[PDB]
Amino acid sequence: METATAGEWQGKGSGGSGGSGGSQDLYATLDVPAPIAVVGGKVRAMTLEGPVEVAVPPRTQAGRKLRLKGKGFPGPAGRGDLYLEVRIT
Repeated sequence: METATAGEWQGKGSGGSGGSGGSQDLYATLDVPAPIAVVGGKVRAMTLEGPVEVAVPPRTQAGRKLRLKGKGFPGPAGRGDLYLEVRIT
């Protein structure tokens, strides 16, 4: 895994795997303020046990989301995935 607690956005960082679908999944919100969105800083993502923190790309708009593998609910088959809708506030 990378040093970052998050994978990719949806192409940004690296086109790892463009495929939204799985199980044991979670729906959350990425709270990105308009300043951090423009400059491309970092923001927190709500997760199970603790928080994630992703590097926001410069000048991000809302309606995007993170796809995070192993950040959805813990299950007897391992863990699920976490899709969290980006808001620019």
